[PDB]
Amino acid sequence: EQEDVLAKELEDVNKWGLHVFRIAELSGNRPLTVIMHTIFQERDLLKTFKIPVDTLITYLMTLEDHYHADVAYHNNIHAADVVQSTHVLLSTPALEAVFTDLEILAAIFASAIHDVDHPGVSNQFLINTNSELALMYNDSSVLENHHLAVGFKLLQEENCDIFQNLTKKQRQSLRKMVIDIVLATDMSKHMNLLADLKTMVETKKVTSSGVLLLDNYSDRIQVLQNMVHCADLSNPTKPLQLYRQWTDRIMEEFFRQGDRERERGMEISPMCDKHNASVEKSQVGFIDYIVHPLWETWADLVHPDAQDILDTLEDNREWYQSTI
Amino acid sequence: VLAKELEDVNKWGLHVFRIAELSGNRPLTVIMHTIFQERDLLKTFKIPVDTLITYLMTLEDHYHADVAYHNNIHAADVVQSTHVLLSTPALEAVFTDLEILAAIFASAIHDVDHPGVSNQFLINTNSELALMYNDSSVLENHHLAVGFKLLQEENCDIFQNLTKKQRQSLRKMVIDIVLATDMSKHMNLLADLKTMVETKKVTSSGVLLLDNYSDRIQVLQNMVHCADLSNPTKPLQLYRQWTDRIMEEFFRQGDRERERGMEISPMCDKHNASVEKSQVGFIDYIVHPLWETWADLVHPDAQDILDTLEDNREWYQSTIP
Ligand SMILES: COc1ccc(/C=C2/C(=O)Oc3cc(O)ccc32)cc1OC
Ligand SMILES: COc1ccc(/C=C2/C(=O)Oc3cc(O)ccc32)cc1OC
Ligand SMILES: [Mg+2]
Ligand SMILES: [Mg+2]
Ligand SMILES: [Zn+2]
Ligand SMILES: [Zn+2]
Repeated sequence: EQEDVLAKELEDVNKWGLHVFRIAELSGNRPLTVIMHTIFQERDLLKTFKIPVDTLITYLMTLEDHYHADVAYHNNIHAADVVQSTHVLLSTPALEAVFTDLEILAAIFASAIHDVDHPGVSNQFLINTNSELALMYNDSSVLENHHLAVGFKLLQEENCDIFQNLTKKQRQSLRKMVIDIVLATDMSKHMNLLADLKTMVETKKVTSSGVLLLDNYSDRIQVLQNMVHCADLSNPTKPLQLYRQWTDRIMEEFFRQGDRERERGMEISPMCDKHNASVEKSQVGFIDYIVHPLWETWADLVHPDAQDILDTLEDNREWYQSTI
Repeated sequence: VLAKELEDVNKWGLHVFRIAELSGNRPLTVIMHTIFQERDLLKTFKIPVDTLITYLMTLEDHYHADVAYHNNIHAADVVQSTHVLLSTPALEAVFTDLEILAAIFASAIHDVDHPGVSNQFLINTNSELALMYNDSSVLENHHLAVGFKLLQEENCDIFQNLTKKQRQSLRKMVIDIVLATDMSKHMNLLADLKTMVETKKVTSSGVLLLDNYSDRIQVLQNMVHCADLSNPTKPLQLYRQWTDRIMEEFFRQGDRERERGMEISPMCDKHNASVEKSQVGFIDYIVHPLWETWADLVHPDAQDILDTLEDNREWYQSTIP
């Protein structure tokens, strides 16, 4: 039976390299709903926060609807992938019992909404084309502000407030953490976020059990920011058959943006020129300048928990390099 | 009959409330149309005059008339005040006609569509505004968005004949200025103004020396921040009306914060407020440290302004028995 196979694939929810694309097929193009549902059951979040199962499904279905299914990369499959990757990074041994159930809920919820209603074009495109989104948000983290606004607003639809039984202060603390995390997914913050993570690794403090010692909001939210940031940039760390399909999708989306940029007489953004692009050189540069400096720093923070993930990234980089 | 009050449009202490009544409740439209014919900005940026009027009229309409303080009069006052802190001798042709243009247009839009309540109120009440802007500079983001949005209505693009890079540069500066009017950034903004003063570099003749952009934009941020917090530096009859209007607006919020069960915001409880102690605390802890630093930066220049401030503070303290 179809849902017998889907249920078997959901046994891998705690594993890096989950067949997220097959789960999309087997779930009827609802990877975000079923992976979020599975993760919430796995972490026992429905009982902890008194989330009615029908409210959760209704919100997750409405949230998945607002991801564009005609956008090749930034869609509900990407959201489900980031949710599940964050869920795995949360289970790393070096972070056992570090985070409260509320912080875990915030990081997973942030991963679910982090790209909702993504139109398939970059912030800079939205700025340069004087979009209504750029006009609303004053050219600052335009997409990321929009993902948050949409993600929270959908909680107000009929039977959609999954946080209805959190206390006032739990509400206020979660909303702030979700905002801080999603705003950190803006790539213009990557360099400063990585520099902060480098500083933390160099001054890393650990408890008598081997668990990372987080002392204040500034350190705890910064780790959660980089965790979701790593999950957002985790495609080159996955098994190659998954990585390659992510590369096909982002190039599909980029090339579309370049066709609109050229039609408009604009300068074509890097990697968006389908007449001058090297898919393979772009992935090597993506790994060398962005993904590997980030994941190698994260692996130091949780050493040695992320050695396999770092090994896969370096193998995949070697493979893409060899195709040139 | 209004035009001779407007002859004062260059002095600290413009009788802006008079101009408001003489203009038919249009102080912003007439004070901007005067400051634009005075700095000759309609030529330099080829602004057709009917287009400028059309924008200012639509801008002024989007300030709420039933809001006691954050209305068009306060906007007209901050425009005119920035306009004079722009004619200070130490800062004279250290800003482009475009940078001048940003600081004035920013002052004009810096509170547009203000509902008369604080950011913290909008956050704590799950308002549509706070939901849109993720609890960060909720009002100021909205002031900018409305101010730019109105440029796109019929015959309102007063920046139509700027070049492409000029429009991008003006937009960036206006955004940086208005976002800096958020009071939650006051302490950071003042420490940076002190730092610029601590290792200031002047010529010796008057003018101050800024080189890059991060410090030239900080000056107009603090400048519009000063003009925003310039009520206690104006003559006492003007200051006292501003005090009546802000406490009126605060008391309405405090009422709506009690018909809700919220913690009453500071100075908003009409049954536990000392209007006079609040003004003295406002001066001691916010207005005077800011204007001392501005007057140091522009030494002397703003000594009449700093004098009037400490006069007004002494008087308000004398109203406390
Ligand atoms: C699977 O490959 C990819 C997956 C995602 C992205 C997305 C990127 C994005 O949205 O903005 C970027 C900006 C940059 O400066 C570099 C990469 C990206 C880029 C990828 O490859 C280039
Ligand atoms: C003329 O007096 C005033 C004029 C304006 C304001 C406005 C203020 C505002 O919007 O947020 C504030 C926060 C503070 O911590 C102190 C003052 C203000 C306050 C005034 O007096 C308190
Ligand atoms: Mg994103
Ligand atoms: Mg304001
Ligand atoms: Zn993403
Ligand atoms: Zn103001």
